[PDB]
Amino acid sequence: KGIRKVELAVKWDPSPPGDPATDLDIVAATFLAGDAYGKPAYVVHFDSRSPDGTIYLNRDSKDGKGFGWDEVMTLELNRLDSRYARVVVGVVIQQRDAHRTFVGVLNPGLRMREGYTVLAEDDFGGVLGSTAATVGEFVRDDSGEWTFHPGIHGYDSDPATFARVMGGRQ
Ligand SMILES: [Ca+2]
Ligand SMILES: [Ca+2]
Repeated sequence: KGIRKVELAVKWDPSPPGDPATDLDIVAATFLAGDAYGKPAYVVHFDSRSPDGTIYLNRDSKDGKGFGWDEVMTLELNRLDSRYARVVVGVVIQQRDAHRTFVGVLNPGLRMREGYTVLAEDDFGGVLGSTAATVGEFVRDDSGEWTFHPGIHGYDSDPATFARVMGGRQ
């Protein structure tokens, strides 16, 4: 693809007053060249900074209150050390307060772009029964160029489990 820098943005509307809050989190995982579909080298989310500052959450929301994009993450893929050959991005729905799948989130949406070029948009309509989803993959070849592989894949897991398994091959 020749992808250099990606922004992943996610939006949703809040739960009704008095219901448990709806909280989606963006998470990214990096994988090593010698194990691209295996154990994450590290993960980035609202409670876990990148060790190298190249992938970072720009803003979060714990309730979806607010017009426009509620949570945004930047991935400076060009700057990743060559040891990293694959990055997976995903969205989890927090489960601690209530079992909630994408159909139970009001008007969820995502957008991924490189600069001003939109790469993907989705409403999670293919994963309505899931509690988390991977929403995109980037793979770097021997030429050094990052390719984006679209695809939304649903998971039935909670956030902590998802972060460990989100690299699995599809
Ligand atoms: Ca959140
Ligand atoms: Ca919102």
